[PDB]
Amino acid sequence: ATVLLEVPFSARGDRIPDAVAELRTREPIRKVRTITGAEAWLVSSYALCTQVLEDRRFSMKETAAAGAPRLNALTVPPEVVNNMGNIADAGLRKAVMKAITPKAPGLEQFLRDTANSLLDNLITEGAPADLRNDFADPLATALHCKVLGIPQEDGPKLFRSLSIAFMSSADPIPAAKINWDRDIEYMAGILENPNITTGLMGELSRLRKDPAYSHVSDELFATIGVTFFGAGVISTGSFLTTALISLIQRPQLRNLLHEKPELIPAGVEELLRINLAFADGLPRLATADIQVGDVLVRKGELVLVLLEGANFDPEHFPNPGSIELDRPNPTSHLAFGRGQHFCPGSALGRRHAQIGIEALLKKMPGVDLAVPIDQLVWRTRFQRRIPERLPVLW
Amino acid sequence: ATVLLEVPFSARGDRIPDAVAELRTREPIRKVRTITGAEAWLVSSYALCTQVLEDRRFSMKETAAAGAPRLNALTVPPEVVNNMGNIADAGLRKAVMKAITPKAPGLEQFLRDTANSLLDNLITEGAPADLRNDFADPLATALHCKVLGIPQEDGPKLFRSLSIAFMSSADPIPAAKINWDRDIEYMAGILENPNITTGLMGELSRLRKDPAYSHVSDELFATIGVTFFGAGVISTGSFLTTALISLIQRPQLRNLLHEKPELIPAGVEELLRINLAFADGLPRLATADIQVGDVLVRKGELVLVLLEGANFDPEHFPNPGSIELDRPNPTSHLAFGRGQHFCPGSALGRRHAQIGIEALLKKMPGVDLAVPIDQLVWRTRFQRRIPERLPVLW
Ligand code: HEM
Ligand code: HEM
Repeated sequence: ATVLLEVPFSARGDRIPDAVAELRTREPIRKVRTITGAEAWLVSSYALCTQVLEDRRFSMKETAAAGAPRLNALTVPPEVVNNMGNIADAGLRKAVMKAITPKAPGLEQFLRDTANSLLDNLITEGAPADLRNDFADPLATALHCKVLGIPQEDGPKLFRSLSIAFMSSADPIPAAKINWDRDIEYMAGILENPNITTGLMGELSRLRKDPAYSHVSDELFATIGVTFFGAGVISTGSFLTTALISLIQRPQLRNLLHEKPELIPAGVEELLRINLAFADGLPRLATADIQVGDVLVRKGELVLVLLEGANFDPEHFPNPGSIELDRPNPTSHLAFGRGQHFCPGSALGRRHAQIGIEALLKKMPGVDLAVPIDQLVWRTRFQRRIPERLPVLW
Repeated sequence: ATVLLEVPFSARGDRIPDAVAELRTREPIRKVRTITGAEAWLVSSYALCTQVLEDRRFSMKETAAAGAPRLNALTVPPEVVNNMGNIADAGLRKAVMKAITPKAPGLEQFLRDTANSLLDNLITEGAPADLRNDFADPLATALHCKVLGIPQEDGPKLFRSLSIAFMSSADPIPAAKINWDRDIEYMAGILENPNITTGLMGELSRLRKDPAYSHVSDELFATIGVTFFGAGVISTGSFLTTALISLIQRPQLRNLLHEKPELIPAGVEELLRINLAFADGLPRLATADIQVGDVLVRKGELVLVLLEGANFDPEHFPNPGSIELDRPNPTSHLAFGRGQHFCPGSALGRRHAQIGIEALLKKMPGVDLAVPIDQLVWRTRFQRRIPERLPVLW
């Protein structure tokens, strides 16, 4: 008597469990138990992961349904799970997506200036430095304040919500609601603030008073701010942190990218491909009986799309664990998802990582871990895998 | 084929593994493998734990011997493992121990004022609060600056060394030496600083220039500062943090202690007894062949004294998992060790916890976790078990 295989497998973000490949080979769709006690189907091949993400009958929205089998507890109101649908329904999708590209004048220069300041401060203070708490996350937080059009000084408090907001918990989290409600009131005030005229919130603030959006709720406008700040900051800060580990562990690659920084975009795409920051499969609920591989998934069942399942699939990415800058299919990974809910911040995510890495390699060409890799403390029961601190020297 | 039982068993500090009692019953001394790959004897009964700690032929000093089986890598120079011997040999033991009692005029008032300020700040900011990073540790750090006689503003930088200095690592940790060397230079400067006239460092500074200590090394004086600050802050901050979890989880006890705070000392003694903050057994190396229970420990072998083994031993503490304020043997636990290396800060440790708890209960009588207990992130490969954050509401 063993128990049903539990997910997630490991909170360690520096290496993929040997188990994933064994599972992909033996049973690329298989039954697992989540932290709530619910059963789910874990999908781990590139082929099946793509099938599920490209079939909307595997629904994101319906994961929020009362009584559904759950990966984890909601940390937002249930309607907010369909945030992107809600945005599209309100006629705001084009405007939202336009505000969060890396293309606004001054944005990239702001990113570089900010990275360089953070780095200069670390160099002035002397090794060891914490690249997560004192570089990657602050860079993410600064970026998103700028992208939203909100004061830099407001970023830290919003950031402080995230260690709870992105928990992956069996049970509802009282602190999540306290912080959610507070952050919503914050964004509501931002929309009322005549001095906020730039970024996403500046644009939302104008659309809010345009007749074509008079019946769009103030709740939805505030929700867009909280949701995009949170997803953006947690996703970019965590990706960059774990990408830095991948790089640091590859001195040859570090030197190549330092010597030839025009390769940094190709480097970042591979670092995205091999990234283990998403802690759990992407959840979807079946709205029909659907054949996936050898399993007939039944209506009402939960499906988890394991991104590293797809991204380390040797059928699609030969020598999957190696960073190779000359692959013929380099953006075909699932780091940003696929299909209806493909990441709307993908360009911005790329640029944050590319600029952060460029700046780091320039300032700290000798960057290395200052502790044995095993000494990193991996955050548990969270929607990302991240080291609590990332101590480096240079 | 299983492997040899590995230690430590769990980094979770909120509950003792069912395994410990099974082990204590079946094999209260048994072979284990440490994180270095070394074999060791894990001792887990009150009787055998006391036997080992009271027999100096199980040596602390000799754990630092080149080529010995190791629990973990040294994070200090090897001579520093015998710090207390070194202090006693230099004629400084009485003076050191006198400076770190809770008895200096103003000290306890300082502790209370500090706790109350920290708490007021949390209340002003609003729930949720992090009781580790924003109460217990800062209280510990403030206390030890005061005890040492050094500026409060110097505490945070010294504190920042500790997440690495008290790692429990398989391998040497480069950052540990960087920080050690820096902190030693700091304490050396303190001894040269004419404005430092109080506390432990004020007293050491005077003894340093007294003829009776002219041939005591400046290295040893600086080492006393780094070592006592580190052990003190990590031990009190971590104990208080985990004691707060124990209390919060016991609303009846929380209310009793709030209503009748004269019971807080008895409460703190039980919280000490059941505390799981020490992450690993206390290491000793056998300097002779010695019978321990059914095992003849051989010269050169490593022995690990599992404090919760002793402290949850139902033979000595009936109903060991229950906090009972009327036990007939309440201080007979091993939270502060036993024998030659009994904690020299035990009184101070008690008072820090008693004052912190009194202040918390007064200010936050409604204190409760703001997240499900399972959502706490337990620090790994560290010499203490502690949650990275302790989110509360009240
Ligand atoms: C390297 C950085 C990033 C990575 C790796 C990443 C990854 C992802 C992934 C895998 C999804 C799909 C989730 C699903 O299908 O269940 C997603 C969606 C999303 N992302 Fe990103 N993301 C990043 C950056 C950003 C940024 C910068 C923002 C906003 C400023 C953002 C906002 C969002 C939002 C709002 C969704 C939900 C899309 C939907 O539900 O339709 N992300 N992201
Ligand atoms: C609740 C607070 C504390 C707890 C639970 C605690 C626990 C312990 C334990 C179990 C030992 C024995 C280690 C061994 O035998 O291997 C010890 C030793 C020691 N403690 Fe504490 N301690 C606390 C507070 C303090 C404070 C406040 C200081 C100093 C200001 C301190 C300084 C030391 C030192 C220097 C040793 C080494 C003793 C030796 O090697 O002879 N501790 N502590």
